[PDB]
Amino acid sequence: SNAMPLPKSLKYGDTIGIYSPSSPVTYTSPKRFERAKSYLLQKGFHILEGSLTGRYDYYRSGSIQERAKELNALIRNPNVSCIMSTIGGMNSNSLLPYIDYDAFQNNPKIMIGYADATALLLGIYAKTGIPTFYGPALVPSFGEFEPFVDDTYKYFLETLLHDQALPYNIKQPLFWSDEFINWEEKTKEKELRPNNWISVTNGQATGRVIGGNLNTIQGIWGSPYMPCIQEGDILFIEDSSKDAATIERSFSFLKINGVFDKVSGIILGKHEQFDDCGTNRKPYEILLEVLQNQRIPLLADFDCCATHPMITMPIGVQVKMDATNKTIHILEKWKI
Amino acid sequence: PLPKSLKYGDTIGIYSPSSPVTYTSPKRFERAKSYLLQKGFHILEGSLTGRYDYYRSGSIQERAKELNALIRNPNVSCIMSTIGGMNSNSLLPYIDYDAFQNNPKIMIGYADATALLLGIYAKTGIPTFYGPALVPSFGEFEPFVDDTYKYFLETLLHDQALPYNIKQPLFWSDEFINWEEKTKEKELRPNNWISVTNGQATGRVIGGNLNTIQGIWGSPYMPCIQEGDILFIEDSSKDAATIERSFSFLKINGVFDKVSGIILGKHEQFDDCGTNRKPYEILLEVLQNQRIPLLADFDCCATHPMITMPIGVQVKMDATNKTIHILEKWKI
Ligand SMILES: C[C@H](N)C(=O)NS(=O)(=O)OC[C@H]1O[C@@H](n2cnc3c(N)ncnc32)[C@H](O)[C@@H]1O
Ligand SMILES: C[C@H](N)C(=O)NS(=O)(=O)OC[C@H]1O[C@@H](n2cnc3c(N)ncnc32)[C@H](O)[C@@H]1O
Repeated sequence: SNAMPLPKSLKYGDTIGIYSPSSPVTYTSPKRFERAKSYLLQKGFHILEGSLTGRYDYYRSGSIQERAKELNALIRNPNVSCIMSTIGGMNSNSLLPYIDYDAFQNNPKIMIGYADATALLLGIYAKTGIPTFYGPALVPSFGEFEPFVDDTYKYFLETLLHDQALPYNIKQPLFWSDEFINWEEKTKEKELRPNNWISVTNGQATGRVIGGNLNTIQGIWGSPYMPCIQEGDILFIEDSSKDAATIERSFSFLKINGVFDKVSGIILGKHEQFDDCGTNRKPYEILLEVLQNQRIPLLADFDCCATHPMITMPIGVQVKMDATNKTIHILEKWKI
Repeated sequence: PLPKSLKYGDTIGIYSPSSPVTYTSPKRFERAKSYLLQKGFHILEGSLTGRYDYYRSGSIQERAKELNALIRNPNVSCIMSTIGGMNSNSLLPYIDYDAFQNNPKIMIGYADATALLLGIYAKTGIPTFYGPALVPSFGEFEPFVDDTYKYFLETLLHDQALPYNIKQPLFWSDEFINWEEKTKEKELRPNNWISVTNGQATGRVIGGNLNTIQGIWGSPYMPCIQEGDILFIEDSSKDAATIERSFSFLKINGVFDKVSGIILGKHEQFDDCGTNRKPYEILLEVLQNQRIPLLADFDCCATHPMITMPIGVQVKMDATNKTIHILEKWKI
């Protein structure tokens, strides 16, 4: 494709602006928040704390307007190179009418996070055409204790700071965990589980990658903030800390919307703490029942989700997925 | 095309499009059947009755087959879900919409069954009914079951002249007791419908369970919301964070630029996350002072008793004076 506007690569010493578009984690998990800030500051970055840092409004950090103001102040700040959510929740989609998309277009930045922040990552991409990044959120990702934080950090740097020739291979982490331990304070080492990606349905696909947190997508679907899925796209989806009933509903939502008629392939994230409801079924098994007799190449248990460690994935650029050989390559530039 | 009114001596077919309640809550199930049998309706038990597949009654295919057998049965005049859950939307590609259109019947239920009520209406243009599901609604103990049943007759069985006035119950309950077995009387909560934003509106009513709508939005099974429609929405047993997301989902989809009025159901067991905010207040924040007539705490949701509401027909609402009238025929 033609060259297009892209955000500048991260540099050592850059300022990362943090915001809380949903849950008030900087108030309710202060130890993990301070540890995450300290992790990035020790690496040499600066943190600009958004205006709702340390505030509390129960399930959220502040009103819809206050949250949009917090993010906009970062978007408008020429000194901020990267805008990172603190954590998700459920309420990022409330901000969408109020975001200064023109200011973001004027001065594109690296916009990164995951989970509920998908509303914003996809909304900015839909409105501006600037790739956004499914990747670390400050508290969950950078407040993780060693060792996994260091793997997350390495992938973050490799994708956002280092020069990469194309095609850029996204390597499989060697070890992983989803254990529900060590949130504020560490009580034992997480298990270093040997990692694998899963060749659910063989084949290859090449196309623009679209997606993120599937549950969250259902809060933006049909609006101007959801990029339209096009023939040949590769669908990236993950859910975390849900159950079999919920994810069947979301998979059937995609099916009845025709999404599976369009896409060339599917990348499915690991599903942190999945509740199978007694079925013993894996998330991909439920998805494949919904697919019925339609064969689609599918690579599952991809490490770009709430499990540790986490890959940083550009969204809105061409990718090659090889479900048979379990490879993912980025084929188009995502930063300058 | 309209369905025929229910009559005493008719057969109600029951199906389980999601949770396997006929297996998991057998006392309430049996009570519900017995209530309707004594009133004078036969019950035809769908093919998944008594089956168990964990969070669901059976496979996608088996659930579609269960419902289709009822659609295709000329002896059935009313098709009623047993209960909701999460997974009715899985059936939508597989339903025999043409058989339904060719021989319309009363389709009733609530909650997750919204996917099917709206899908049937979208595909066939035949009104469907937001109203009782067998086990939650008719397995309720006295007193509230009796009022739900009165409402059910008023919409489905009685010869009703237009306009059809939908009247507020005197008392309600959302109390989390007396599911399988009765232990105490439910407290009688005095009722009020709430004039949140004054005004009047007349238009086609569209909606149901809001959480469930997000599982069918954008598909051929979601009827297009049109300028002037009245939006009927409820959520049940959720929290402030969930409903903010759902209200904002409507907002960014332009729904509030189209609709002439909103009817908001009560919110059973609402978890306000410590905020002391009501559901309507969260909707008001989302609306940002856009003046849309809004009548809240409407009794067509998971609270008891329940109104049976036609969907897809013209309605007149007065939020100020707390009235709802159905203006267009919904049955023969
Ligand atoms: C905070 C909000 N309810 C939430 O779950 N946000 S989130 O989905 O973005 O959280 C990301 C991940 O952080 C972790 N997490 C969030 N809050 C947690 C807590 N209080 N304790 C343990 N893990 C938590 C889980 O891995 C979760 O999937
Ligand atoms: C069964 C499925 N998880 C569910 O909640 N289905 S439903 O949303 O349609 O349920 C309708 C209503 O039945 C009631 N309910 C369902 N299962 C129940 C149970 N096991 N105990 C108490 N009430 C229940 C609640 O009023 C609920 O809002």
